[PDB]
Amino acid sequence: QQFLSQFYLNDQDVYLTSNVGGPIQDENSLSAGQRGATLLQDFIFREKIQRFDHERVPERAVHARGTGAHGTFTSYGDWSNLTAASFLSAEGKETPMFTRFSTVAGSRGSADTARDVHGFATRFYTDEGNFDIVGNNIPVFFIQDAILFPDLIHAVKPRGDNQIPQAATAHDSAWDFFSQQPSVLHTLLWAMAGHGIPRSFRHVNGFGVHTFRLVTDDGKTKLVKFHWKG
Amino acid sequence: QQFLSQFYLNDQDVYLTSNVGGPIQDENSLSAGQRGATLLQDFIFREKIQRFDHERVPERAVHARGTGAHGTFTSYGDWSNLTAASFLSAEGKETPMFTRFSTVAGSRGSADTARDVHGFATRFYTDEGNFDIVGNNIPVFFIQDAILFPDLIHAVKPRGDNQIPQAATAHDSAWDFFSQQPSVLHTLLWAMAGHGIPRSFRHVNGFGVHTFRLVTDDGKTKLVKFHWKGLQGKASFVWEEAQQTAGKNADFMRQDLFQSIQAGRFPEWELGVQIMQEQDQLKFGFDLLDPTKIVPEELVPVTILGKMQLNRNPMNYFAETEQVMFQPGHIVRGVDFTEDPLLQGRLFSYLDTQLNRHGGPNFEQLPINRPRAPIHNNNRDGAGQMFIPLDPNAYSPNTENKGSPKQANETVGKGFFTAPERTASGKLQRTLSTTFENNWSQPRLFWNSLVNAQKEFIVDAMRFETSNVSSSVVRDDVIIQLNRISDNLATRVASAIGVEAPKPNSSFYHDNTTAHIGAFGEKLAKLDGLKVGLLASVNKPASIAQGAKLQVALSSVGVDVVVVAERMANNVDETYSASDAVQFDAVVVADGAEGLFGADSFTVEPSAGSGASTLYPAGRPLNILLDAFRFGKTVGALGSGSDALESGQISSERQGVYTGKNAGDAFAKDIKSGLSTFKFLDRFAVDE
Amino acid sequence: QQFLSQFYLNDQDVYLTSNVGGPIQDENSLSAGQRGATLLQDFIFREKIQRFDHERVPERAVHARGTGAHGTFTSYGDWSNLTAASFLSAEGKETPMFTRFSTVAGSRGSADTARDVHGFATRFYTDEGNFDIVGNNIPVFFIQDAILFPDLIHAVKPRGDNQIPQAATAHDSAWDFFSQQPSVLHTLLWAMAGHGIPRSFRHVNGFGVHTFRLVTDDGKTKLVKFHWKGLQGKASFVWEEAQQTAGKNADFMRQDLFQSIQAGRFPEWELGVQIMQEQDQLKFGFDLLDPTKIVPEELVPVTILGKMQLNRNPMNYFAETEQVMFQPGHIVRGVDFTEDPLLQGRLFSYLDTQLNRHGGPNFEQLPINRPRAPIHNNNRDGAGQMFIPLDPNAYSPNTENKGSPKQANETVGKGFFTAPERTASGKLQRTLSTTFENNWSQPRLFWNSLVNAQKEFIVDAMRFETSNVSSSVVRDDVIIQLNRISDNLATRVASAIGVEAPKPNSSFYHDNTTAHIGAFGEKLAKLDGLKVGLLASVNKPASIAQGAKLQVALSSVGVDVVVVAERMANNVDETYSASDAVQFDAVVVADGAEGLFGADSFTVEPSAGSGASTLYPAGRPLNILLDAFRFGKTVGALGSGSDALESGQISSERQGVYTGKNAGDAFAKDIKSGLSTFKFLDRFAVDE
Ligand code: HDD
Ligand code: HDD
Ligand code: HDD
Ligand SMILES: *[C@@H]1O[C@H](CO[C@@H]2O[C@H](CO)[C@@H](O)[C@H](O)[C@H]2NC(C)=O)[C@@H](O)[C@H](O)[C@H]1NC(C)=O
Ligand SMILES: *[C@@H]1O[C@H](CO)[C@@H](O)[C@H](O)[C@H]1NC(C)=O
Ligand SMILES: *[C@@H]1O[C@H](CO)[C@@H](O)[C@H](O)[C@H]1NC(C)=O
Ligand SMILES: *[C@@H]1O[C@H](CO)[C@@H](O)[C@H](O)[C@H]1NC(C)=O
Ligand SMILES: *[C@@H]1O[C@H](CO)[C@@H](O)[C@H](O)[C@H]1NC(C)=O
Ligand SMILES: *[C@@H]1O[C@H](CO)[C@@H](O)[C@H](O)[C@H]1NC(C)=O
Ligand SMILES: *[C@@H]1O[C@H](CO)[C@@H](O)[C@H](O)[C@H]1NC(C)=O
Ligand SMILES: [Ca+2]
Ligand SMILES: [Ca+2]
Ligand SMILES: [Ca+2]
Ligand SMILES: [Ca+2]
Ligand SMILES: [Ca+2]
Ligand SMILES: [O]
Ligand SMILES: [O]
Ligand SMILES: [O]
Repeated sequence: QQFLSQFYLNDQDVYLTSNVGGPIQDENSLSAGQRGATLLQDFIFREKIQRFDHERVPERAVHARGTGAHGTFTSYGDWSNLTAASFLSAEGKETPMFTRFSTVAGSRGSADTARDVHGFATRFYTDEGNFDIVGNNIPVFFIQDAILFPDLIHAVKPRGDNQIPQAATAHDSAWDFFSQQPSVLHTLLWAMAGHGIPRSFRHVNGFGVHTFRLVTDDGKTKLVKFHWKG
Repeated sequence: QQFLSQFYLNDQDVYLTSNVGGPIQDENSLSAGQRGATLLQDFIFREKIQRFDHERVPERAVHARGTGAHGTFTSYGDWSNLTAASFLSAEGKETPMFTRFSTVAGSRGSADTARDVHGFATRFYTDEGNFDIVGNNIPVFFIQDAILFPDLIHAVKPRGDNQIPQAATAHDSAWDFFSQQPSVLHTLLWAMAGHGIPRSFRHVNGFGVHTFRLVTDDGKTKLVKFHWKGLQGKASFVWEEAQQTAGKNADFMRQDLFQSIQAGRFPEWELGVQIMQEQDQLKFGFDLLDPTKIVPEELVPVTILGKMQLNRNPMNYFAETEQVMFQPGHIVRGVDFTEDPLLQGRLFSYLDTQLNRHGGPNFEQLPINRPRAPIHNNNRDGAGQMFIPLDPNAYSPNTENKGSPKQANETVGKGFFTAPERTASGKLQRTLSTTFENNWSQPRLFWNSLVNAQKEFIVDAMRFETSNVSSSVVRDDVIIQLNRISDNLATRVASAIGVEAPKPNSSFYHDNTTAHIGAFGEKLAKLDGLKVGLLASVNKPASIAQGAKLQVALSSVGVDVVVVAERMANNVDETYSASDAVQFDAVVVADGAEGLFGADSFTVEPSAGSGASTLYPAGRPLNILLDAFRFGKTVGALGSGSDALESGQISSERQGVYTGKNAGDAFAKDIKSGLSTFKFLDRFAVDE
Repeated sequence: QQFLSQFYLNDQDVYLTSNVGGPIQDENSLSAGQRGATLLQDFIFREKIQRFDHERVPERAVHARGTGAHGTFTSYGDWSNLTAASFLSAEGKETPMFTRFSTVAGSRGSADTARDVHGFATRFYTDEGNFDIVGNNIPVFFIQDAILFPDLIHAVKPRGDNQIPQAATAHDSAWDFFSQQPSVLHTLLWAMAGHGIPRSFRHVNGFGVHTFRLVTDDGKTKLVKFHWKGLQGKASFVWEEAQQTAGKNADFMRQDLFQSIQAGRFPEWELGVQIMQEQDQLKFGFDLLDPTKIVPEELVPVTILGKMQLNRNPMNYFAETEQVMFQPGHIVRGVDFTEDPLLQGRLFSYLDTQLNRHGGPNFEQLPINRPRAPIHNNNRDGAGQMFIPLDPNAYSPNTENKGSPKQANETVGKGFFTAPERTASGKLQRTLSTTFENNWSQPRLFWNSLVNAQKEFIVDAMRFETSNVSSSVVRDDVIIQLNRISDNLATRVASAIGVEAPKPNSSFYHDNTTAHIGAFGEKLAKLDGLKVGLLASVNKPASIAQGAKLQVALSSVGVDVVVVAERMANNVDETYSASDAVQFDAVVVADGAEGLFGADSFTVEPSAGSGASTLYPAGRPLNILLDAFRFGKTVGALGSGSDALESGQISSERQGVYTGKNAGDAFAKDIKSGLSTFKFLDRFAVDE
């Protein structure tokens, strides 16, 4: 935890300060007398409220609703005859990880247990760079070309006029798209089976979905599918 | 709609183009051969995906979950002896509006029917500028100084470590804050009464909360509270029903509004003011600058100014509803502020926060934010500058542009002006006014004024909520604060949560009341948009036919009949699988459907010989009927449909349970009576 | 102008308002009493100051310093057998244009007359989409792969530690990069010849630089170089005169363009193409995909397609010029890309960078970026969404919107299409093409083709620049690379900078030339907007009168006479204090003014008894004349005004020095002859 701990702020038994280290109080606005108007020169009020006013950032365009945890990866072998990937270079080799699980369609306050495909995004903080396998709990995806992504997502997400319905495929546009673009059918069956409504993030598998290459230092390749077997 | 239609993009029967008008196709990436890598020179791909990648904007910091509609205001009078406001200058004068309703705490995509305070934000596009009354459905707010807003909101919103729980006060921090800051108690009681879980946005009132000033052209002022008096009638849920609605339809209230407008059932509110004098700030026994205090209508009546009707849904939710940027600083000549420290700091926040949302300074140039009145000033540039100023000399005083734009003030040009007799006096200080210190008498006033069931609903809300508070210190501190309102309230809550019954503290106890202040106790004024679920069967076609018959008897009051059956046969509106009691204001068993309601239907083993339906979960028809009864809804049965009531152990002898021979006028009359009552309160136990 | 006029704000004779149309005053903050603190509730103060505080947007990452003008393109033919581009579909067809000229390295306040490559960016608002040719005044670029752009620009721009020097290549890093990456040498020679320091934006040509494809409706292609052939004529400064102009008028070239247009002296360029076959890519001894290579006009002539005229200045610089966002990816049906790795990567950069400048995705909605053709697509939302899409079903394929918008491709809807015979072949790789490796033959071509004076200008520029390079290693590396172009060039430069004279390295030496490639050596085509400064005296009224007389004889060719005198008397245009040689294309001493030009005037002690003027610095009149002479300008004197030439040791026997009896036609004819020559090159020493 050593790395992230450098950025921790411990606020046990300390005096309040501004963001530039001036001790302050923050419970009453500065007023012209006891029942007076608030003064512009109250920098304490304004720095506090400006931070508040700007707390939010755009939700992710997809997978807005999700949950993260830290962990570790341990390699079971020296995989150098299959791949040059350093995090796989030795039996026992440990690499820190961060993983986020998610739904897809819902905004960031929508219910965990919406029916949906689920994200399964795993970062390895390897000693030769961050490596992310940005996967899902289903091994196949709805569409065959990235250029179609806005079509799929606009159809699944809420209607453009009224933003109904939240986190759901149970509406005309979604099924219009599925029927017009039958590539969708494999993932649709997975998501409408139990995989759409898992009991917990611990009770699913993960998948990279795409075929990738593993490459050795001398340029030899294999084609692979990545799996996370729970 | 003249104004906004200039920005409409009509995509009926047209060819696809880029954002710079180049016709394009957008279904296959450009590749090096049939199974090749995608090329960087594919600008069509990149422009499409770049727009997609950047669709989102920050949700509002509070009131993120909400829904909007267009409408119009009509003045009832020439109010010039009260206010110089142009939109109020003549009887029959009309002004366009846009209104957004909301919760407070939950993020985008959180359930409409979370328990919360609700936003009720109304823009008037006046001919002398945009005027916003950024109100709520509760007349009092939690805190007395805007500087405390981050404290309140951080305590109510999810924990900082794990972001749990969504859209809820049922956690330690919220109740820690409420008990540590007892100013919160008045709003807390409102929200934990029916006002926190309204049936629809059409079935609430609105409030400006703060005392404002009205000011005439000659500088004369009155202090006022702004009101929006709803013409449909207050209607609210019980908690277990609001929870179930959150699970079945997160969009329930937004959908109600959208559908009602599409159906021509336009909801209305009357704009009112409680008119007071400058000398009334402390005379009532509480401070008019204190946003935790109501002015009871027994002390100051509501003077009705005019009417709002909401009558058009947005064409594009993002462009219109998501991007609308309300501000209390959107004020017009004839209105002014007061020294309420909550209002005072709001003024700063709502100008600043739009920089976060829009990403730059030109947010007033968005179509939904633009005025319907000329703009002439020396403001310039900024990202996203959509206008092209012709004046190259953007300063005053100038001769190079002949002294224009010209200064407007009280005497020339119809300028805004601060009420001229307002004064300041005293030492500059950061202090809590001693006039703000009674945090408990008005909560008690509210509590005293409720029907027994709604007192119980508050107790049961608090019991539910505080049972989820892990800290014993917090639980005890909550009871100590509640006891200062009422020893009865405190005792009743304490008994669920393992806290010793408190001894009375008579400091703030009193028996005064104010009329009709709760969400419960009055009949609805209008039945528009309410729904009757008719539970029918495809195996008895006559049962389905009762829908249209019943509908003919209910259409004149704006009530819809929804026919529910096992599958989508002719004249069926929904399937049992797709249905739930929470969809329906009344539930009626159709004549001939009774066979679907057997008491063994929840648990019978669905063997191949059992006859168990695969078209819906085991017990679904009877679950809908029983949930409707338990939630307090109007329940009925036609003909032999009454056998289903017997299966459910529901007697028609109970209030709000109706039987009839057939779907004609006699039965419809009784269902209308039930719907007007809305909820049958005798189905809820009350402490003794 | 109809299209942009919809966004104009006219602020003549109107009252001031807020950005939401409330009339206001904006000259005093709201205070607690006459001498009190400012109040937070002053929304007028805060909206005004917030707009101010947020006026700025990021400068362009390159080409930050620039100037724009509106105009029109007219096609000279129906070019359909060469290209499907609609703006070229018919003789006479007009398309609106916006053009921005710029330097490259300097930030947005740096001097116009910095030595640099200049941008020449032309937008056609075509009826089938915006088409941008984002070019420069030099036909070749420094680097061969877009991935190198940050290397080139980081080396040329100011040092990372101290941000010195501004808008200049005269520092170690720049010359380190040029010598390490000899692809740079062709553009370097162009920029260190006159092309780096042009007299005005009207006195340069433009170039697309890259090879592009033109494509007919049936898929046939040609390879082309785009040209903008200016109709005024190439005209350039010497370095010392560009420096002086930077000190006296940082806006000199921006001012020139604005004034010329306001005068009706509209500058023109003809659009042309060098038309080549696909099979010509490696036929000519260099690779058409290599952007460091020209196609000599002796090998492929320029075919002229039509004409651009610039004829209207912006109404608001920020809204129009600062916010225009060009992109090579703004391409239309009938044009396609090539595999030039510089072009390839540009396509990514110009879409991406507008996110930085605009702060969000909807930059194509700014008025100046909008097309003059329909827009219909399924792109949605994003901050700053100015449109309201009516289609709630924004996906393909759809039935809910009846299959609209419809795909457009080669055969329906006039879609863009990639030229269909283009192929890819080979291993995926990060490599430099071997066809790109001759960095030196074409710089030698360019060098061979210059008049001797312009060779000397290149030498003298490089001596100036490299004398400012501290690193001995860099200086030596520069000389080694120059020497591969020409031993003469390298030797001449080395002698200024303490580097040993190099021995010849003859691999790339040759004697070929291409015609009229430099900035110097041809007479101007038009004299429009050139200025004659007439140096007169208020003490001799007849000297001032020569102004109007001379003007009458020069108006017909678009040349202005500016009368300079001691103070602003009748018919005086500028004071001596306010004047400099760099303002004038020709300088003439008026008859009667000679008394101001004494040879002792720089150093005379200005005591009470001396008669030294306080109206201008000591020696200013003679300084203007001497600078004009030394800079190569036309100089003249009328009548006894010729005494001033004597004082300045300027003989009328020299070329470009003219004496006249009076300000009549004969003298006017000599001044026109001088202006046409523009610079007198015999005043510059040349190596032997
Ligand atoms: C071309 C568009 C596109 C396409 C075809 C996909 N994604 Fe995606 N995805 C995005 C564009 C995108 C994104 C818009 O770039 C997001 C939103 C937030 C982010 O960081 O990336 C994202 C987020 C995102 C996340 C959330 C990561 C997190 O927890 O922060 C996951 C797990 C995936 N994607 C998984 C996938 C899978 C397994 C795909 C198909 C095999 C897929 N996406 C296709
Ligand atoms: C000082 C901070 C502060 C305080 C004390 C309040 N608000 Fe607030 N409110 C904001 C700061 C804010 C904000 C952060 O500025 C928001 C978020 C989005 C926005 O535009 O303003 C906002 C949004 C917001 C909205 C949503 C408008 C919409 O639909 O877009 C409503 C209805 C209210 N508020 C109502 C109130 C009421 C009636 C208040 C007490 C009487 C109140 N707020 C106090
Ligand atoms: C891969 C990076 C890259 C490369 C190799 C080039 N450019 Fe560039 N250029 C940009 C990246 C860029 C940019 C960072 O995207 C700019 C900054 C502002 C903008 O809109 O685009 C830009 C601006 C810009 C402008 C200013 C347009 C305006 O007036 O607003 C011109 C005229 C050019 N470029 C011309 C060229 C020429 C003729 C190039 C070589 C043949 C060239 N650029 C290569
Ligand atoms: C350009 O677009 C048309 C699209 O035409 C569709 O083609 C398929 C196959 O014939 C057919 O199923 C559709 O019904 C056709 N019509 C429409 C309106 O969709 C393609 O046919 C062309 O081949 C495309 N390609 C080129 C090179 O123009
Ligand atoms: C890799 O391959 C070679 C040959 O098969 C062998 O010597 C060695 O055991 C392998 N190494 C690893 C890392 O397993
Ligand atoms: C305002 O007051 C005056 C005096 O009471 C009265 O004459 C007039 O009718 C009033 N104006 C309006 C618009 O009611
Ligand atoms: C209002 O402004 C006018 C016109 O500028 C000014 O002359 C007049 O004195 C002002 N009056 C007040 C009330 O300040
Ligand atoms: C009701 O309020 C009045 C107003 O202050 C107060 O004086 C009175 O004592 C109260 N009566 C009761 C029953 O509490
Ligand atoms: C194009 O080509 C054909 C054949 O050369 C000819 O009929 C016609 O004149 C040409 N058209 C144009 C537009 O010049
Ligand atoms: C120079 O030009 C001649 C044309 O006569 C050509 O044959 C030759 O290849 C060119 N040489 C070089 C080195 O560019
Ligand atoms: Ca205070
Ligand atoms: Ca009954
Ligand atoms: Ca390459
Ligand atoms: Ca000098
Ligand atoms: Ca001469
Ligand atoms: O995704
Ligand atoms: O709020
Ligand atoms: O550039």
